[PDB]
Amino acid sequence: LDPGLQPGQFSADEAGAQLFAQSYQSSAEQVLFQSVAASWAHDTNITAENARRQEEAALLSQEFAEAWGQKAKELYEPIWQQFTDPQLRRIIGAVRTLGSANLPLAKRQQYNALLSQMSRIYSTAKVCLPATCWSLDPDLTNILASSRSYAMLLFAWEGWHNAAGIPLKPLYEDFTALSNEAYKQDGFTDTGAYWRSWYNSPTFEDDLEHLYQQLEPLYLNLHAFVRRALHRRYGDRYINLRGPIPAHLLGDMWAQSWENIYDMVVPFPDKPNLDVTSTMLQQGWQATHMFRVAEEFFTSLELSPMPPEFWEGSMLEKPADGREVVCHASAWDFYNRKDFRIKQCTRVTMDQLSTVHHEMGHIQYYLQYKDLPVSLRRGANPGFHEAIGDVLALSVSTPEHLHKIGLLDRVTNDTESDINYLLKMALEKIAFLPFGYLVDQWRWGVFSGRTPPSRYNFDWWYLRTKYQGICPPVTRNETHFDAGAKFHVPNVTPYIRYFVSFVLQFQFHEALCKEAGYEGPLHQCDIYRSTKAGAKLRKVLRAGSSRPWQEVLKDMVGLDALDAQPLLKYFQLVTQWLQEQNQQNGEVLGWPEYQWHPPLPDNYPEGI
Ligand SMILES: *[C@@H]1O[C@H](CO[C@@H]2O[C@@H](C)[C@@H](O)[C@@H](O)[C@@H]2O)[C@@H](O[C@@H]2O[C@H](CO)[C@@H](O)[C@H](O)[C@H]2NC(C)=O)[C@H](O)[C@H]1NC(C)=O
Ligand SMILES: *[C@@H]1O[C@H](CO)[C@@H](O[C@@H]2O[C@H](CO)[C@@H](O)[C@H](O)[C@H]2NC(C)=O)[C@H](O)[C@H]1NC(C)=O
Ligand SMILES: O=C(N[C@H]1CCS[C@H]2CCC[C@@H](C(=O)O)N2C1=O)[C@@H](S)Cc1ccccc1
Ligand SMILES: *[C@@H]1O[C@H](CO[C@@H]2O[C@@H](C)[C@@H](O)[C@@H](O)[C@@H]2O)[C@@H](O)[C@H](O)[C@H]1NC(C)=O
Ligand SMILES: [Cl-]
Ligand SMILES: [Zn+2]
Repeated sequence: LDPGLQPGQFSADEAGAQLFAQSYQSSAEQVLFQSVAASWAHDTNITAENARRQEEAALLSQEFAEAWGQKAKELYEPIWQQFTDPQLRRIIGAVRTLGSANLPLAKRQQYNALLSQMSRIYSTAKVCLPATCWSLDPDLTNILASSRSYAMLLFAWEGWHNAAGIPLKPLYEDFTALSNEAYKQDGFTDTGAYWRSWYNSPTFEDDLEHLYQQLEPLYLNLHAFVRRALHRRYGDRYINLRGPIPAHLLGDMWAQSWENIYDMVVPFPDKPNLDVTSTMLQQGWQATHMFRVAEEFFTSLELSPMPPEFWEGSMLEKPADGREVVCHASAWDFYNRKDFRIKQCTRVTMDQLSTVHHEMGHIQYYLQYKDLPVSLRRGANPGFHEAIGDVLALSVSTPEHLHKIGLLDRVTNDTESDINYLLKMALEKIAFLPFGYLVDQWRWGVFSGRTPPSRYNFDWWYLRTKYQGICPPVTRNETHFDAGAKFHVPNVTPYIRYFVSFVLQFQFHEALCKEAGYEGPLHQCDIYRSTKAGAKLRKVLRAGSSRPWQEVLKDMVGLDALDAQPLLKYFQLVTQWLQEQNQQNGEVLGWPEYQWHPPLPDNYPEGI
């Protein structure tokens, strides 16, 4: 480690620790930037060499965290928890958490390299036929979204899960062991316990379970209503009205949101098509237009536009030069207060417009807290970060707003168009809730040892059936590693943040709509051009992680905890309607035939 990055001598008291923190975060900006820069070069251009360079940067980051962590324990380990400055206590507590810098050098290299190889496998895996080959994005994504051929959907689902998951499993086992070894030396029972510590809530898991209990009836009724529609399309042979739904039939490779089968379950197909994708294509929208439209929503709230460095440096379309890239959408802070970027293989669809807003919400956060010391350049918690752009997307998706931006002819404020809209939104938001909850239940069990390699897939499908009420459409065994076929697992991105975000965003929406002076139904609110709403949001974003998220949340919504009531209030009308439809059709809520799996299509896979 270069001498200019190594820690100096400071007095072992709070005054000295304030200077210590200043010195730490001036040198951390330089180290963070070289790490982020090298990850960018790899993720937009996957090669062996860019992997080598990203690993050299990670090693340097670990030398740096080691030097400053040790010094902080040396100087302040007995005293810092009694510092009177609460922001300083946060910074010091973070610095003395070394994570993978606790590993000896050779295990640092093995850990850094497992990450590179798992990333490569996920983002370069292909599904080949009997002879070109399909990538996840756009090819398999488009098939899962738009094909209504059971056998084609099956070939894509099985092909993807086999191609990504199987080769990842031995690597994922090795990564898990090294991660745990590292964080045990910070005092955590396992890596999962460290991830959970970010929410600074002793009742976190209980609080999440309580939340899910209030939401599950909504999901169960949505599930039964959709299962009935799939039964009509595919037949009693492939759909069991009292069993789990085959996992390839819900419009999405992971069955995690169902908006792509809206056209199949829309009760009132005579009414205007609330999926404006066709109009977007008709009108010639491109990725740049989508990002500019999102930007203008932010500036309408008097938040910040995207800076020149964003437009010059971001990757907004999949490269056509054949380069391999990580296509999964992501947002990047280079910790130099100047460079901020999105990397997204943008497609022209309505759901991609929502994802553009999701990613730009991250950038806005970065811009609002870029002048905090680096340790506070974080969401109040990770769920806050994932929620920001989704909140704006809630306003954008209203038929009123879509009409304002030229994507929909005005609809009638009647009950039936209301039901169409809330149902489309339920397919996007309610259907996700079980998946957002279960992914880290699986991963926490892996980190804790409750789920050894011998049960990776057994416990994954236990949770997928328990929570989502789906089943694999072909037999699986422990050679398969179906959790590995979901980006965040090999790319080691925690997931409970998305469950938190999907609850939180309705708490935020309700607060911002009240602040805008809106007084109609919550699900028709559009906060566009509300400078009052923008001001309330700006307060959150500029706080970073300098204050406890419970306090930041109370300032914003009036309450110091996650709360399902705003989401329930948003969906109330369709919650009731779905309950009624299910009763009239005599549905069974849930999936009591929990063992059921569909048969294979005749002659599969030969007829394609
Ligand atoms: C749309 O109409 C609502 C009124 O609800 C209607 O009632 C049903 C019987 C059926 O007609 C639904 O399709 C309708 O939505 C308006 O909401 C009211 O706004 C006032 C304003 O002061 C407010 O005080 C009331 O509480 C609101 N009532 C309800 C039931 O929420 C709403 O503003 C209209 N919005 C648009 C965009 O047309
Ligand atoms: C993708 O990354 C590779 C490095 O792995 C880049 O290849 C280098 O390209 C520069 C061009 O300025 C040459 O000077 C080097 O000799 C190349 N090195 C190797 C090993 O090929 C490549 O340019 C990158 N591609 C893009 C589109 O940025
Ligand atoms: O979050 C992300 N990207 C989005 C894009 C699609 S929308 C969104 C909401 C639903 C849940 C989740 C889903 O798709 O699985 N999700 C995403 O992953 C990125 S910022 C996460 C990331 C962080 C660091 C490095 C790399 C990636
Ligand atoms: C695991 O599964 C592998 C492939 O799946 C198999 O093929 C389908 C068509 C069905 O026959 C299904 O029952 C099978 O699982 C097998 O190659 C492998 O032997 C299976 N067992 C193990 C231990 O890997
Ligand atoms: Cl998280
Ligand atoms: Zn995100």
